[PDB]
Amino acid sequence: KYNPQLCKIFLAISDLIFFNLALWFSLGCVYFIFDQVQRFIPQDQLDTRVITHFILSVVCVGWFWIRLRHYTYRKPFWYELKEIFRTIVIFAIFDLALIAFTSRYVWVFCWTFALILVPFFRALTKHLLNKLGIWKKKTIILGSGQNARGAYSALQSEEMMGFDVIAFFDTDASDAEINMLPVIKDTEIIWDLNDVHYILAYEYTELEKTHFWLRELSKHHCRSVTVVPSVMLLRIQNNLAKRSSRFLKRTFDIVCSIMILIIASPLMIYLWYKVTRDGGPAIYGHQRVGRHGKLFPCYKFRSMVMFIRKTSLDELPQLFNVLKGDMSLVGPRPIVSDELERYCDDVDYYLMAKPGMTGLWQVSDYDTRVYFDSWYVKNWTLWNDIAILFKTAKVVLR
Amino acid sequence: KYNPQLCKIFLAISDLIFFNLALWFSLGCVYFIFDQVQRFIPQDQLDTRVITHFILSVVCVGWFWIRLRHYTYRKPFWYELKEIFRTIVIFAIFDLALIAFTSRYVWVFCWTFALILVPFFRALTKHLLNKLGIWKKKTIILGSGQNARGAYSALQSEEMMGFDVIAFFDTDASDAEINMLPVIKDTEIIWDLNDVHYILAYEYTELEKTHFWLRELSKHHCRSVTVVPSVMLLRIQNNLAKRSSRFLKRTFDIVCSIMILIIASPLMIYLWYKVTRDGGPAIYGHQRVGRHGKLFPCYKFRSMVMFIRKTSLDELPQLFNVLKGDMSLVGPRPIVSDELERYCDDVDYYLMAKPGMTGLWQVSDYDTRVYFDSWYVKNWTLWNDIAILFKTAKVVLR
Repeated sequence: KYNPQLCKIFLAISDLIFFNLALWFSLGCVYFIFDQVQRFIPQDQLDTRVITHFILSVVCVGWFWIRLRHYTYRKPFWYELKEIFRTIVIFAIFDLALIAFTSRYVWVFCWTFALILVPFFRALTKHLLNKLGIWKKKTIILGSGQNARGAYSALQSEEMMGFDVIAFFDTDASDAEINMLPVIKDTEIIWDLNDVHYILAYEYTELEKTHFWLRELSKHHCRSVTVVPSVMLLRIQNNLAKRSSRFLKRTFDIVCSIMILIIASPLMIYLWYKVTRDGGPAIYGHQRVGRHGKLFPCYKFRSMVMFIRKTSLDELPQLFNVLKGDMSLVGPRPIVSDELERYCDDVDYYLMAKPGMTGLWQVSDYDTRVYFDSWYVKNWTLWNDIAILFKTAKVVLR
Repeated sequence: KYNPQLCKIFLAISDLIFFNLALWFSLGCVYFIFDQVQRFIPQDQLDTRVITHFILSVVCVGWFWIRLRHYTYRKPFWYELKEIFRTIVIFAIFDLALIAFTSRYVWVFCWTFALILVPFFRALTKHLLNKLGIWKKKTIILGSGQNARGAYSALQSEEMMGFDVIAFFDTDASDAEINMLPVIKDTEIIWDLNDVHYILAYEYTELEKTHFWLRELSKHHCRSVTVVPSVMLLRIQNNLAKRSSRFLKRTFDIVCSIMILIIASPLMIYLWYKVTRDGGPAIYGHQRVGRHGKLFPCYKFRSMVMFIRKTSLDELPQLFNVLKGDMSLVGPRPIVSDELERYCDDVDYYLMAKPGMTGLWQVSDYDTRVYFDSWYVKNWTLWNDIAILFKTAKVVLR
């Protein structure tokens, strides 16, 4: 039932309408709290101002349609969110330049509103549109090994893109069921299926096959093609080796930890009162390996004798720890010194960054955790920290 | 004697000074031809306007320093030049918008001046620094096969980059001289050399070695690293399959052919008068394979009985061909139908695009020409057309 043009039209309508609604909400709040905007913006400005905003609005959708191509190619939720935030803050810079060259409060209100609402309302409209069933588009995976099934699992890791993997294909598939999906070996089925999207996930040793398929989908002019690997210049950015990144992470850690301490102090104090009925220290320090291999006392709610565990509140006192600098909010899970050997050659990756209360594996065996922590350390960004923190809050809620 | 800090400082100073000098030149020309700018821009504007320009200027260098990194990483002259034009035209949108919310002639004059002068004067500055010996930085190549020597030759293809290859390295090198350069097999020489840049050019079958070297340059913290190959998403853009690109190429071809006709009509008419002394057609049509395999009469100056060839003027009448659509300026060299077989599986690539007066191989055996033409067809851009046309004019001059 997949329908691309209706999706694009609805998404553009949502973008324009809600981008205008941000400024209208700013106007309404200013009127409700101050009662006079003619005080602030005289009347003859309005139309002029608003039409300028209209122009900006269409420019925004233009930058999202013909340059960033949000309406023809699909990205995960978080990459979309980061790109949209960068675009909209750059647009806020544009409008600040326009206004300064001609109010701060109305500008801040409108654009904070926009940042909050445009992605959330895009999510709402795409969810309703998925409920309408023209969002999910049918896809065929090529490959019958671990790479294909892992990519399939990655696709189900976030349904909001709408890739419905309907069937697999591999001329030499050992099984008939991959992840309980039908397997196609005679390619005539594939070509008779032609709005069918394709995902190439052949393994490295079969990469040559992909090259053949790289030609195949070109011959019948199939534009919906995507390949996921198992004179070019790739710059691997070791972000954790930058002093500016470390200082920014320290500042963000301090601010967020202080804020959440302010938020959750009553609950922690109530837990203190309830636990201290036995007469002992409700908070204990356990030795763990931290940054550079440094041994630190992690502070935790006491769980044993001289409900919290199910709710996972026992990790709350670590914020005091974060107040001193031993760990961040986002990072590898703390482990004992005996568990260090299981990292093997990745030990250096485990010791390069401060540990975190939450990490990639917490929200996504021991080797899987080690690989996820190493990937987080190698590809650390502040955006990744925000995403992992939001996912951790989501997990806590569910 | 290589010096990065002096080069960066000089390049920034040149960029800023000449960006301001563009506006000063616009002011001077407007004054010389009009005699009154107070007519146009009153006096109290000047300082305000100029300081805004000053701000824009530093913004420009900022956008070239911390975002585009033109001062720490080296790019080919044409990629640099295209990126600089894109930056300047985006800034043109900026400044035209800034003026709109508050003259067309002065703005156009000033920033055509900037567009012409900033790249050319930056080139003059880096050539002067090359004469001063702080531009060429010493580089070590890794690899002893065809890929290493090919990357070496492609590096000498643009000496303005500033990469002086001083020695090779390969533990298993068969020879002692690669391109007559010294070869190292004990890496202790390389680590004793440590401002030494590195170029990894190991072949695909030895790619594993590069991975080891990928670690090696990491452990000694050598940040001057570069690799040239012999979940990622690579979108191969077949530009020639786009109707908009084809129409743009048609319009550009028409305009450029018309202007070349306007410029070169006296020379062509004179050569007509000189050749027609024998009483025959100075212009002849030779059958050649064109777009889609279409056979077309290519127009050429007559060279045989019933100086021009040395000067290569005999290819001038093909402009008339370009006027009808069988020829472009930039494209594969026209060949006879017997030469088609030598393209082999690449024949389809030879037939997809209109033949041009000049091509990539003309300015850069038969197989090399076929590969260059196929690469041009696959990776065609209007910027590539401009670069090849400029290189062809350069070749004609030399």
